[PDB]
Amino acid sequence: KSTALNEKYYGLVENVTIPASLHEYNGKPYSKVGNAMPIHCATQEEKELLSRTTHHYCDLFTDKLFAPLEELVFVRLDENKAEKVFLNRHKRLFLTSSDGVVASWRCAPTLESLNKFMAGTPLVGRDGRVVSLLTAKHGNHYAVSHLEGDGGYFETSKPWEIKDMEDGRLYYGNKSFNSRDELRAYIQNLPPLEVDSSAPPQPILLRGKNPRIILVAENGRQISHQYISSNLITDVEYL
Amino acid sequence: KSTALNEKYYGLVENVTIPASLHEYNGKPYSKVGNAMPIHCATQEEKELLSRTTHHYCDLFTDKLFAPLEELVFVRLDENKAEKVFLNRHKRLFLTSSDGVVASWRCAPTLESLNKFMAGTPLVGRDGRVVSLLTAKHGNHYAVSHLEGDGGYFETSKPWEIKDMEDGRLYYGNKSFNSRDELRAYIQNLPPLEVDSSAPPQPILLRGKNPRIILVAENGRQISHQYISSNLITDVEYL
Repeated sequence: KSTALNEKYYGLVENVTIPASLHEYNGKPYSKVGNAMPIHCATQEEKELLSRTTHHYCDLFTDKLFAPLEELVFVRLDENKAEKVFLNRHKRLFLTSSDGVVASWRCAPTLESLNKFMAGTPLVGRDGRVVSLLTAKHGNHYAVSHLEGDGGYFETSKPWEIKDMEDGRLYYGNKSFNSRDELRAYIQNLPPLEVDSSAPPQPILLRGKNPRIILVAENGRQISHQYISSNLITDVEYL
Repeated sequence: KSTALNEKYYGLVENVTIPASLHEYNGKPYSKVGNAMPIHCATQEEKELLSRTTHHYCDLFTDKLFAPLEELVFVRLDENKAEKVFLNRHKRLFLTSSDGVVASWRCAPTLESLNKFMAGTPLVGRDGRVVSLLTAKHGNHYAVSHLEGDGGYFETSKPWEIKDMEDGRLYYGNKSFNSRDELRAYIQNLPPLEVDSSAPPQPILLRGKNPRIILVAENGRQISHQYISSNLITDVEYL
């Protein structure tokens, strides 16, 4: 029934009827809308089928595009009520996902709520069409995964590795180093970059003051290295 | 002598002495500071050596880190004069470069000047240490290539391909399509992703209202696909 786990609803509550069904994975509840659901709530066998028809959204499976994301959304509380909230495009949460085909990332806008929503809780726009489902949060800030904003994906079956950086340290591939000399010595002695179906690329998120996304080959050679914003919230809880 | 090509200097001109040497490539002038220079001003034989010791800056070779970038810089006009300007972190130019080792990009902050500076013109901070050299410009806005702002690089010997998008088209790898069905059919029938030293990855910048960076394999399979901001100025002139 309820997608909000708290009994007393907070915020601006309006009478909006938004369908959802309730499910469970790994001891945590989640909701679906038809076949649409968060990727992190899917078993591997589910991902292997849902990945073949979905549109590419970070941490969401859906066979049809979601409706457009505007200035506000309604977040489902229960069968008959929803919370009306503004979208915040200034405060962004960094989402990651993998479905066995693509490893996606997104600098997602957020909404702030004192309610405790489960994964997969649907959000609708003014006309009642589903615009997104909830995925991850930090504190009271919930990401809104959609097709706007900075984001991307890597073509690989490997899941993300999520790591933390140290100030002043240097990073290449899977490794970190005290100095450029140590880093360059390592690079020089690696075999040449190679990628194939038995050697899929590994995506890495490095969190910290100067955060990075790295794509590294099975043999240790870098494929890509990117600097992302220190303002992104990368300490996130997948619901 | 002069790194500004106009005879009458505009702006706030101060007595600051900044060393530089004058050079020419393909009939266009450029300046160096010691061994430091813009990548786009180097011959292939020069790149092949300079690439082996340089630090990673988009479109700049330097064996030593540049000094920190703060709120303002002085841009060399001639042997004894420089223009005092503010750094603008709101208006960003998108830079690309390749040195045969890495294909880099950067969302660079800018400075505005009515003077016409050549490529490689040095910029210094309050203490006179070189902070960057000029690379590209759009209008009166010059990029400041440095270690700040979003950016990255791909490990490859290929140079960038720079393309313009068309309304209504979908993009995968090297190709564009009028419908999702045709795009998905194309992907399904490519050989599996493969990369090696005789099949290096190809970086592509797609410019337009919904711009992209795509890294594609020699055989046409994607390695990565990312969405970047339509506010980035991607129409730039390498000086």
